Amino acid sequence: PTELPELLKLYYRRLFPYSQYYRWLNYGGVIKNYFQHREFSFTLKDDIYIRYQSFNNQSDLEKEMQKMNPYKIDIGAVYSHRPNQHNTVKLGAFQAQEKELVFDIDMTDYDDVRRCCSSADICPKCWTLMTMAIRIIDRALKEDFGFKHRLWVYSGRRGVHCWVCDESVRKLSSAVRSGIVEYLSLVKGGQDVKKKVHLSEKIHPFIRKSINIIKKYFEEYALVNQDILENKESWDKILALVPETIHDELQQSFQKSHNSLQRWEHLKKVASRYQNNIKNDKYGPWLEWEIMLQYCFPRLDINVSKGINHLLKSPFSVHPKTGRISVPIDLQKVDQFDPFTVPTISFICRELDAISTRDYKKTSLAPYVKVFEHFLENLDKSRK
Ligand SMILES: Nc1ncnc2c1ncn2[C@@H]1O[C@H](COP(=O)(O)OP(=O)(O)OP(=O)(O)O)[C@@H](O)[C@@H]1O
Ligand SMILES: [Mn+2]
Ligand SMILES: [Zn+2]
Repeated sequence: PTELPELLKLYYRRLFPYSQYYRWLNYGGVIKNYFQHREFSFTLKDDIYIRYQSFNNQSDLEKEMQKMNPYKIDIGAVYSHRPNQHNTVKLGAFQAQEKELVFDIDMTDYDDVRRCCSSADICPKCWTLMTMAIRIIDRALKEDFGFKHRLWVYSGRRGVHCWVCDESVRKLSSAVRSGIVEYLSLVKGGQDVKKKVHLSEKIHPFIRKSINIIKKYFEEYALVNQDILENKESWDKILALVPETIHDELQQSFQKSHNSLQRWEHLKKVASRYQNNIKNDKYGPWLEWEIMLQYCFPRLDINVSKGINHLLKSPFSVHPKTGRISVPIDLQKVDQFDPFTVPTISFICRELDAISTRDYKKTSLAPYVKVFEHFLENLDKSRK
């Protein structure tokens, strides 16, 4: 904590990838005042922050960042005027106009289905949730919606962010954004609700494909690492998600079995023989899927995404509570992403001057900048 000022000064002077950052938020300079009308919000010492900050170009941003040395950096929306001049504008005229479509996934939202961590804690046993969350959401954005430019970022403590930056996506309204969220959402209800997933008879392709993703991980994550069917205290939470008329049949089988794998197979067979609708003789795995979805499907903080003017932490900003750097995630190596090897600001400041040019390529931050650059090159191609 007390070390942050001098470390931040070195970080913002020799390590922050300014050229790549400007390339991103300038979007080729094709539109006028697109970067000049962008809100940045800097958090300083003592939880003090300033909103409606904007800059004229890359140089002006470098000088202001090296002058303020903010603990945290938030990106806002592109406004109708210079945010830093918003007080000169007549009331009602200053309006948010465009912003990337953003998603924020917090591991805390899985506390009800996590047996290893709680609150802002994370560990390798439960990080697979984020692995599934990236694969499920990113597929839907890419394949179902046609979005081509998606930057996934480690938030620095307990989850991940996604920046969808296609120029028409940046123009979407709040209504369409919330509609996209609704399309993507399946786990609904707070701690009040016991069963948070309910499927229809007809399965929409989105649901099928997400389930097929979860099936690739469910054994190692849920039945081994989490051991969701370890004892009665654990498998009673799953029995709370199925009808009561099959509790007894499962209770016995679980006690006769010895581990979660066997008990899960019993659950699948029993659930597939349960008769939902007495009119027809139709049976299926709806319950099986509802359980898997309730334990593995992305839980999206809905309000982050519907608001055009919502602030989100900038990539390559530091998390002031962990010292970690918000780094992009290599989509080609999503399963191998290890949040516990993400460098802290102290670590890369050490690597810079550690004896065995003086920039980020001399540290462990480089490969993450390469991920960011591949993202930027795809954007450049889309413009040509
Ligand atoms: N006080 C605040 N005012 C305005 N925006 C705020 C804010 N505190 C946070 N935000 C914005 O919400 C994003 C998500 O919050 P959180 O999930 O707690 O932080 P994070 O950046 O995702 O990092 P983690 O702790 O989740 O890993 C913030 O990024 C943004 O500032
Ligand atoms: Mn978050
Ligand atoms: Zn954990």
